[PDB]
Amino acid sequence: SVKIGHYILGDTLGVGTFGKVKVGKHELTGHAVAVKILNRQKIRSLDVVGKIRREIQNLKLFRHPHIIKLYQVISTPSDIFMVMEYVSGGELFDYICKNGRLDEKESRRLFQQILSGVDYCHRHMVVHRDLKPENVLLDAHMNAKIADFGLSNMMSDGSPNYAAPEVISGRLYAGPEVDIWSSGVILYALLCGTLPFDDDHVPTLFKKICDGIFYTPQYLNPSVISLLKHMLQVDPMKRASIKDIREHEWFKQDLPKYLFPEDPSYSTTMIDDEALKEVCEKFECSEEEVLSCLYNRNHQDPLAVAYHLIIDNRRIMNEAKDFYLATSPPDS
Amino acid sequence: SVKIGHYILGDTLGVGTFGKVKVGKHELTGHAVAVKILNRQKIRSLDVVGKIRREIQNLKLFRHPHIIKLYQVISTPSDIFMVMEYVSGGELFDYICKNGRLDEKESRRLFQQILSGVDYCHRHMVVHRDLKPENVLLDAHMNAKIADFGLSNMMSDSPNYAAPEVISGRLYAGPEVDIWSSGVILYALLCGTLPFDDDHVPTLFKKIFYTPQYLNPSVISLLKHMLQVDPMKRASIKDIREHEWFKQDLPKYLFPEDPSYSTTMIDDEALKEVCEKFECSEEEVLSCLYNRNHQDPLAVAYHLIIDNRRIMNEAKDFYLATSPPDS
Amino acid sequence: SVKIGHYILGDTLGVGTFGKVKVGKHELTGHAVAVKILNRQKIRSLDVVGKIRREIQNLKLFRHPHIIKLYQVISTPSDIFMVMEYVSGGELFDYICKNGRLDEKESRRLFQQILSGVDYCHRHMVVHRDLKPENVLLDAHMNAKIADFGLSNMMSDSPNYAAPEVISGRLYAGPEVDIWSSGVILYALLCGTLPFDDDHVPTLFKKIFYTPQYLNPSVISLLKHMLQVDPMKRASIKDIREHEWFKQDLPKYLFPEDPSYSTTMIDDEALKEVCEKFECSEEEVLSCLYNRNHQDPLAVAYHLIIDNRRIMNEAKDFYLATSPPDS
Amino acid sequence: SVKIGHYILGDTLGVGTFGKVKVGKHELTGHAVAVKILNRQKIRSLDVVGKIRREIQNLKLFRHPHIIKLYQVISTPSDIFMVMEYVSGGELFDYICKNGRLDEKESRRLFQQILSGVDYCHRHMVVHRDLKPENVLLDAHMNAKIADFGLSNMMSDGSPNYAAPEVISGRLYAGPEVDIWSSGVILYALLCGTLPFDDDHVPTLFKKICDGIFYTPQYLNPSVISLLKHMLQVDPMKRASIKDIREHEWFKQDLPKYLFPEDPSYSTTMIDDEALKEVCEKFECSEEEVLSCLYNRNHQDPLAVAYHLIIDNRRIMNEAKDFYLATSPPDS
Repeated sequence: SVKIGHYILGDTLGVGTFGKVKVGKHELTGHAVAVKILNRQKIRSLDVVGKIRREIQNLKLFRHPHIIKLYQVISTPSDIFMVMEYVSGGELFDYICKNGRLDEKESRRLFQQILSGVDYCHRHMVVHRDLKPENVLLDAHMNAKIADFGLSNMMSDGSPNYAAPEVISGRLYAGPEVDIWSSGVILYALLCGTLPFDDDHVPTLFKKICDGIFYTPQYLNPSVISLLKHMLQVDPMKRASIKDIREHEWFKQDLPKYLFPEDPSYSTTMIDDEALKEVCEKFECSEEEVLSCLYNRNHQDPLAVAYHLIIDNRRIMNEAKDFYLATSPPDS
Repeated sequence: SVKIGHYILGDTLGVGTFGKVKVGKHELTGHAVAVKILNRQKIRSLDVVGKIRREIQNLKLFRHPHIIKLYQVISTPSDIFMVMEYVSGGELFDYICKNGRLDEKESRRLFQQILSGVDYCHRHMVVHRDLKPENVLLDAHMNAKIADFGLSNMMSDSPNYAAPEVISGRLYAGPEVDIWSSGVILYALLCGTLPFDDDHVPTLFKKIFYTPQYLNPSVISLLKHMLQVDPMKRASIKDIREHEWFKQDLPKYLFPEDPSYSTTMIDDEALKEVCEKFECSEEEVLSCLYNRNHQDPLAVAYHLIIDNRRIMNEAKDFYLATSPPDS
Repeated sequence: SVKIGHYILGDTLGVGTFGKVKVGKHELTGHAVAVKILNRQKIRSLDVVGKIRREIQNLKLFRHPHIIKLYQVISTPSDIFMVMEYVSGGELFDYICKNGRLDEKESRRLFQQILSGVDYCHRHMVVHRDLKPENVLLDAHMNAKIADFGLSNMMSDSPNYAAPEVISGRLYAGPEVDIWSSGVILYALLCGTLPFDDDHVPTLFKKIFYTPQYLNPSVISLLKHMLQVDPMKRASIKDIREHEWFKQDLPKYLFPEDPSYSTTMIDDEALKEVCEKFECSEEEVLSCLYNRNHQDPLAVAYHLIIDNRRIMNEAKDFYLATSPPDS
Repeated sequence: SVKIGHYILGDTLGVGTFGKVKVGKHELTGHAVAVKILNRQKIRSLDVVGKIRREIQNLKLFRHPHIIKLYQVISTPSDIFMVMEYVSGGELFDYICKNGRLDEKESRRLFQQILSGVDYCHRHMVVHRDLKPENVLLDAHMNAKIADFGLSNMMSDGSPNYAAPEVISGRLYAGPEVDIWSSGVILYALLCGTLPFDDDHVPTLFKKICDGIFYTPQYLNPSVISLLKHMLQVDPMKRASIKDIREHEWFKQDLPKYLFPEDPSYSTTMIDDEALKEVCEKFECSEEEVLSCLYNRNHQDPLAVAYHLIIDNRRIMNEAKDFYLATSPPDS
């Protein structure tokens, strides 16, 4: 046999530059997996700025239903083994080329799954990596699966289509913004079976992408079209954020609870009326302006810093003045 | 006329190598703050391996109630201002040496606060930093506050304990030593002296420990678990959290709630199945799952079994809002 | 009256998402510069995973002659100013499309400059970034300058080539693709067209390459080595450095001198001894030593033999001013 | 046998929390080594903030004569092996307790070796780590060896003495500064056989450390005493730097060439007289002020930035105007 750890290796599923991907099965539980074998020698001869060494030590063991799981990593003197979730689905966009567009309900279900993984990635990844639809798969059960968990898509080998406006240009971007735009063309591809901007050659293609105007099939209700317009904003400052999509009526319909974490937000019952009023007075602003910061966790805003100074230095203690610790702290 | 952002700077409260620390007050709200002024010139001339630069950019704005708050940082061409919570109380270990030991009621309260900040630090500090009891202050309101959130005990310008592993200079993770460190603090509150150090440096090493007349057997078991010489046997944060003496009058806001405990864990099938195929006990498998030990072949097997279930949503996917661990 | 540090800002030269780029001139010396203004507010509202923040703090002040220089960075409460070298020439690939291909003499010169900057980037850039030929400009003095030193092609607001490994979306180190990328640039200088792309996207993948009438067999061998489809067979920076066509009229200042080559390497004893105990050739062992491949069991064995020598200072310890590689 | 990779394990030299250190020998070349075996299970149960995982991935393979070499790291599913240089010397400060002080020549030789390693560490280490004299060993040939290369000293198990002023206090420091101070008490220990500040109990001990005044035995020539005073400056801004020590006459005597790298510095022949004069005129300064920046690589100084702007924008090109690329770039 070919055996590493608790896993017995099998047929070769594909070959990369740095090694092959063999099918495997846990010797005890019998579950099937996909094991990527990276050869230390091949890596050493290639990775001279330490990029790959780096990408590998940035991996985490991802448990999310819609991202390919990295169950664990096993090391040997000459090799490194990555035991992953086995997914035989092929690309999602390949399914769309074959089957055509899907119905609203299957589009929404899948879209909610994909967006669930993207959000999870934003939270837990050492370094950001752009969402690529080629890396979106669908397993035997018709479930979305993100192929790239921080090392390249090992699953698939062998485009003429999408790029975000900031990306087509030489412009600097954060990447959740472009993930939204990317997630926009995916959602569109699901409902329509086409890309929102597919023009024939390169000059006219990336031209309309900057225009932002896209065709709207008749069977698209104005609710999903409003969402699609917001996600596809050419101006990243005007573009929808994950929270925007999360609060959109079209998206929220039949949304499974387990998908997104229950993030504690700011509640009206926390509000300190005296402090709110003091700030609005000492500044020029209105309550909406200050409340907006508290609800959106805009804590570095001079209004929020002031409000917090008043809360923390109250002599009498309140039940709702303590939302501080449950939260993570932000960075500068 | 010394004003930065919304803050007017005052008397110099303390002077460091890279800049001084001035007291300030907010220009609109009257609140007092403590502003650390870091000089780009002094720093540039001194940290040549980039330690200080790194440490500064690893800072986050800590808003925990028992850790000194960093409200905001303001940048100028020649300086970097750190607007922090102003706490004018002295070191806690200083208060215990002058006025005597405290009572069970006040010791527990203070200890719970301190451990709350320590846990918070373990969670969100980028690089670990040993908890030093000298960095624990006590304000006018008698609330514990940890001074070092990742630069320095910024506030202020004496036998020394260190964990066994630290004294012998061996390799350690540091939450382990933080537990040990918090052990001598807890002891100090109840006693007013340190559990081992009566001495100068040589004999302090090898130095159980003395147990004053009224110490209920409940708190002695806790202190005993925290002060274990063997780190593999030493108490963990979760152990203290579940200890009876600790659970008494424990403020709600102190710790976050994500322990995965019964119904959300219970897989009767995988529980025993792993315990069968691997020859081990339930306790061992349970232990890996509660911790970030998912890389343990027991946890990996368990998860393989869980993720391949037919229909179970409650246990299988509902737990996946927390974070992944690393290899 | 827009002045930052010693610099007076001018007409807006370009506007980005996070701030604009204004031209400036030094207040004392008349020199012109290009100042990127980054807005803390825009950034804070957009990079929520900290990518931009990270990228900014990974910046170093690059003074290489063929890479856009970052002279200094100035910080204000609301903004971050980047004082850079002002280069008003257009993209190099733009110059080649309008006015025709260049001659061997000028192509070699430009190519040597470009590779010099690329090598510099490989050495001192914290995170690797693929060399994009669109980011290569050409100044009024006809000297190549790479625009992206680690933030963005900051200067300016068209078929696209990508290395085989990049197009298929597979894992890569990136100096490999930089060689490939520099290959199509070198080809562009001599030809005035791209080596494969005649097309739109599908056929560009699988797409040796055409060889115009007078191309001496010396430059065709180089281009052939750089444009290898298999990265394991592809030319490395050191290969190009040692190539005959490249070595011609090569400016002194371009590359640093630390190749360890003959007398400083020669260990006749370890050379063969490793080659004996391991069954392999001299070429293989030599290859690991020249590179940072010291982790190869051949190099480890060789070093074990070297460090345990009796008296040899010249080869043994004299080589240890460079840097260690990592595991 | 007990064999990992090309190495055959042997007698246990000591036991750590996370594993033992066994003697080993290369199966082919026969050279003896010390192999630290770190157990993945022990690490996982302890390292929960990821400190140790981190320290290990920060390791580099150090080739320096006076720092313990990490020849390579070998990985297995349950273990990690670190193959290091075998050094049987015991602590340097232990040798001093036994033998007493050394002569100037053996002190200088050893001091030059130690300082050579410290400088190397400053250059190549991901994260700074304070120099501890307990971690300074001397091999069978009387050669200084730094035990901690970025993971704890594995070599030795089982103090009442030194700490730098910034360290005794709660003060923030860079650490090459305190390394100098640390290296100061080591040099002193070598010549004297005692520590410069050894007072009896803790109150009086750290008190004199802040005073900086120390006893000076008669057999100490004023040249080494000047060096010792500079290294032991209580004010870190006044304290000697590696370059200061490097240029000191006492240190430079009989200094082996291989010890320190030949760093290119700034030479008089590079000087641009017109540019130097322009700067001094447009500013208030003198040539010394500007030259000092160029010689000390103080390039972020407004004088240096100005000087460089003039050099880089000269129309005619010079041979000596190009010192730029041979250098590494600095950080902000």
